Amino acid sequence: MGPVWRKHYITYRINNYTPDMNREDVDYAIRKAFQVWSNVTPLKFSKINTGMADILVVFARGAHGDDHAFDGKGGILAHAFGPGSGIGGDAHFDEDEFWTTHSGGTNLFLTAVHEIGHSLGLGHSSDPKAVMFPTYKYVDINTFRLSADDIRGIQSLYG
Ligand SMILES: NC(=O)[C@H](CCC(=O)O)NC(=O)[C@H](CCC(=O)O)NC(=O)CCc1ccc(-c2ccccc2)cc1
Ligand SMILES: [Ca+2]
Ligand SMILES: [Ca+2]
Ligand SMILES: [Ca+2]
Ligand SMILES: [Zn+2]
Ligand SMILES: [Zn+2]
Repeated sequence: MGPVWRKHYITYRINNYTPDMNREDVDYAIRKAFQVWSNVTPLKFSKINTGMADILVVFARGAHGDDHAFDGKGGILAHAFGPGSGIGGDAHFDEDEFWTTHSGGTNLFLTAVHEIGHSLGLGHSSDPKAVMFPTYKYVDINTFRLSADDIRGIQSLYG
């Protein structure tokens, strides 16, 4: 068992916004992504616009100040740090991708569900139905659901 948050109230802040999408659409994607995980754990997430958030959400390009440099369009879409102070928990999205609300480019909501998985302490899954599977492939946003493996994983960490 890797690191977990030692509390059930977790804040997040959106550090900056991709110009690919409407600001409102980014907020919505991120809030809905947290809700996916809140729905199956005791965890609650609140957005703050100021103060010290646990999970910072960042859009950045290439070498962006950590040891997980991005690679331009394609390849790595995002990465996130597991639970911990400071950079711990933070989720970084590669601005060289084209973020969308839909099936074109890279869907932000789906990517955020996967990354928040990491921010909460999950690693990758070999279950092809799992949101924690290593590779992205668009699935209908309206019928999207965590797989049994994702739920097992997160319930083993919290609750
Ligand atoms: N399929 C790919 O290879 C895409 C390219 C973009 C595309 O094909 O549209 N890149 C990626 O998949 C890279 C690969 C990194 C590697 O190991 O080197 N992975 C990442 O960047 C991890 C982020 C990630 C993984 C899975 C999902 C997802 C989406 C819907 C349902 C279930 C899971 C969302 C986000
Ligand atoms: Ca943090
Ligand atoms: Ca990339
Ligand atoms: Ca972009
Ligand atoms: Zn980073
Ligand atoms: Zn991942």
